[PDB]
Amino acid sequence: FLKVKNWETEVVLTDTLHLKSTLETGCTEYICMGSIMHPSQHARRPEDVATKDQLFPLAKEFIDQYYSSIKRFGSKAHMERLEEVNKEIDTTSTYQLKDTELIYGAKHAWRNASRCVGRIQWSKLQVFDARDCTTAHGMFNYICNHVKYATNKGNLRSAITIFPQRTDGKHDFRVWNSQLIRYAGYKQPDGSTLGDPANVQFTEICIQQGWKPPRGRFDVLPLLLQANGNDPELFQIPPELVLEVPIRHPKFEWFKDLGLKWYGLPAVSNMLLEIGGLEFSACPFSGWYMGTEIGVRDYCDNSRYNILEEVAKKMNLDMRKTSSLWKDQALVEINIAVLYSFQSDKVTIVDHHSATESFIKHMENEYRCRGGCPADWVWIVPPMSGSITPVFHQEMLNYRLTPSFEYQPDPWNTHVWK
Amino acid sequence: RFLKVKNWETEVVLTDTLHLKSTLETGCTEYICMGSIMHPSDVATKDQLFPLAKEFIDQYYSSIKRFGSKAHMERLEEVNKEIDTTSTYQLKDTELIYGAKHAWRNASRCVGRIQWSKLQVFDARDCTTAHGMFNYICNHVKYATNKGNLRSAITIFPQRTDGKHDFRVWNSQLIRYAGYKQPDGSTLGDPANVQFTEICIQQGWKPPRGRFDVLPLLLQANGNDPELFQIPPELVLEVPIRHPKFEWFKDLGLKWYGLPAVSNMLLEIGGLEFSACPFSGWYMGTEIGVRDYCDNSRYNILEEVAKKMNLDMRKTSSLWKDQALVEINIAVLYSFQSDKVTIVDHHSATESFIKHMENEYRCRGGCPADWVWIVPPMSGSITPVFHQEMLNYRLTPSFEYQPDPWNTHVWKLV
Ligand code: HEM
Ligand code: HEM
Ligand SMILES: CNCc1cncc(-c2cc(C)cc(N)n2)c1
Ligand SMILES: CNCc1cncc(-c2cc(C)cc(N)n2)c1
Ligand SMILES: C[C@H](O)[C@H](O)[C@H]1CNc2nc(N)[nH]c(=O)c2N1
Ligand SMILES: C[C@H](O)[C@H](O)[C@H]1CNc2nc(N)[nH]c(=O)c2N1
Ligand SMILES: [Zn+2]
Repeated sequence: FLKVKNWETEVVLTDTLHLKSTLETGCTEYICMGSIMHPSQHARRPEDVATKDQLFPLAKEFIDQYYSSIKRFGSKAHMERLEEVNKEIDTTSTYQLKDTELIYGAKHAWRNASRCVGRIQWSKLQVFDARDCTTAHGMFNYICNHVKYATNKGNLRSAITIFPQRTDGKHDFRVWNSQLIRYAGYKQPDGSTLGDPANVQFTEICIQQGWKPPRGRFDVLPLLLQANGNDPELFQIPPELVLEVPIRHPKFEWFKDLGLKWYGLPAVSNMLLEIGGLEFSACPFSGWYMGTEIGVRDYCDNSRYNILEEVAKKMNLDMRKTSSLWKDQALVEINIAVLYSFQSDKVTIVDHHSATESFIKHMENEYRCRGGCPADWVWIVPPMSGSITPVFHQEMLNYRLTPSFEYQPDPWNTHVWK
Repeated sequence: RFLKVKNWETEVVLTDTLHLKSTLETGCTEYICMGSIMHPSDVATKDQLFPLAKEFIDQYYSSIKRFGSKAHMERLEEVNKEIDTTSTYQLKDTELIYGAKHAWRNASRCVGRIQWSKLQVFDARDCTTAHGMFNYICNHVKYATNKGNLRSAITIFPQRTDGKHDFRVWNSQLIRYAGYKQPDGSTLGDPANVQFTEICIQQGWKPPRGRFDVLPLLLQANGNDPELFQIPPELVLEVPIRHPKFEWFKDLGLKWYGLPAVSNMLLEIGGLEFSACPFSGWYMGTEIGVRDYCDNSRYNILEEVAKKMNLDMRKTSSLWKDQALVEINIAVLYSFQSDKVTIVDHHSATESFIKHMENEYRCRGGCPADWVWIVPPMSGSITPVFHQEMLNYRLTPSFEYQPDPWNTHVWKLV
């Protein structure tokens, strides 16, 4: 029984949910790893096809949790499902989720995502079951439908598309893209980078796979889709599906001349969805942006588009010394522009003040009904204006509940080509 | 064993071996991280004190390349005799200085630790009365302030004995502004110091009842009732806050003091507890301009500044708070620099901490660091520390929090 305190409101919450955590955080009583990006390699089953005594306990735990969730623990259907999962594992070394279980699992993986400030929405998730998919062409179809549904002409809707779970580890479904929609990055002859430097390696793989790069600053990358462990295949997302927002400023009419844009749909496609010991290595999910993700990280990280210098110049700021806070001043204007632009174009976006306030409300809801809410302060606090958002002053407990979204190796590090 | 930390901006990877030398708890478990908890997770017996003391003496003599020396062994013998006969022991001056510097070096929440080895240590262990504490603190303030060219300093009062004779500075900082709750529910001055202001008034302080009243010192010697002292105003350097572009900013009437001097922590050195150990450095601008000025629970000036900026405050997505916050922090840095009062902006400070951290990994095997505290409260990811993975663990000597003295002091007069 742990208490968390909000140091602004003095609200104290009492956490009991953490008693159900399964995986190591990476911390010990002697060392905290809370700012380590990937602190733990503690997985719930070994790398590939578990034996029965390895997979069934995880399956039983999830089925138990699901039937508990619907007030049916020990019910006829609960005991049959256990027997059913038992026979499936006995005869196939794995088992297949029911549609209801898949949906429950996906929503709870989002609900359990301690790094996500958006989880007040967790039960409003549209789940696309793509477990019947067999080819990269089918994956492209599924992803196109996801993008179209989720974009919804700018009125974004949260969605996840779940491709067939891992079997032996050599037949993985993978979206090689880190997000469904991202811009290419190009190594320049002189040594600078054009476009998004984060995606230089992936872009080079696409180029080497036969993609014809237009070699601009905002080239939407093709999809690089791997089905059933085969070599990945390139697909161009129909551009009418890729909603983009030109970035302009409500006051600085020169801002539009910077030629900046961003896409409207944040769609993570490189993570692993773990449910009942089953691993869904291709499970692209999307919601809608918090403005700072684009305005602070995508635009202003030194290793990303790195636009602070360009914006500050146009603003006529004293960039000679750090103490003029010219980076801070330009940072704010950039984020004003990003929000103003999405809002002007009626593309769903949330500012970090509203998003963090919702997350506090979500925490209170979760403590009241669930007895806790795992939360990673290091990720929840926005990357600008931290302490003027409420989450900065909110103590959080971080712990790992299942089902979950997990990181996984980039496929080009593990894929043996054909 | 080794642990690697990565910087995700530079891809520099550093290897921590120093964490193996911790034996104090972080508060986390193997299954729960308490890294964002402010305060996670009665005097030492003879048995408890012996190994704490040995560990410190061992590390002191290792630091000076005299481990195993005759002086090392005689010092351990001598420390053991004092603990055996007196239930405590006395640090040598060299050990006190070393211990104070390393408590700073070990302060995982402190971004300014590149300066750790240039600490002026004032040994006040001969002090016996609150008047003597006031004298020591005045000298500390004067030395540290240095007419605006601030110098890091700590003054160390007698260690805890039986826990019934503690020396304590009741102030949370040596220099802080009073807060007064008004009958209408508003607060004049600093709302964070309302409770301590009330204690001062109760003890006889006659308050000016203004917005920036420097608080009196409330000083406790030898476990006696604390006593009030007015810091001589000529020793309190203050900076009126103005803005390089907004002429109206000075009309806000803002000022701050130049000397950040924490006075409510406990210094632990080799099992010894120095419950009064005020220390001071210089400010990072955001401490004042973001937290002191713009916390909703503090001076909370965002609204007023945004109004004078004619910002649209009807919607949060105008980012009017963010825009006002930057200008306030510009004003803070401009004002201190104009008055030649030492101050460091969060970009320079975090950059220096990264260099410090890397140096520490190189020469010491690591640098315990609390990312939640190291990352500045504004513009987080445009400072390098945001992208720096850090390991947090507790090394000793250390600065520790301790309960506020008014919650444990049992009063004596009448
Ligand atoms: C609906 C609006 C949503 C908002 C505003 C939101 C906000 C955020 C933000 C700002 C981050 C940090 C991303 C980064 O710093 O790189 C994040 C991370 C995350 N989100 Fe959400 N999110 C939303 C929806 C979703 C959905 C639908 C899912 C899954 C079904 C999800 C799962 C996650 C996970 C697993 C992470 C951390 C993993 C990672 O990206 O490294 N989120 N979210
Ligand atoms: C020399 C310039 C220094 C700078 C720029 C600096 C910077 C900072 C900052 C910005 C914080 C966070 C304060 C807060 O958010 O409340 C902090 C905390 C801390 N500093 Fe430093 N500091 C300096 C000197 C020192 C010195 C001389 C000591 C001790 C001898 C020290 C020990 C600590 C400790 C123990 C903490 C965490 C305790 C606490 O306040 O909660 N620092 N420092
Ligand atoms: C490693 N972080 C990956 C990443 C990068 N960009 C954006 C997001 C993201 C994802 C989702 C579902 C919503 C949102 N608002 N944002 C995640
Ligand atoms: C809980 N933290 C207390 C506090 C409050 N204000 C300022 C500081 C501080 C202290 C020191 C030595 C240096 C600095 N640059 N800042 C510490
Ligand atoms: C090292 C540090 O943990 C790393 O830079 C983290 C910090 N907090 C973050 N927070 C969010 N939301 N997203 C991130 O990518 C990061 N990066
Ligand atoms: C809840 C959270 O841990 C708390 O608000 C912390 C966050 N980080 C901080 N960081 C610094 N430097 N100073 C602080 O007071 C805090 N407060
Ligand atoms: Zn931890």
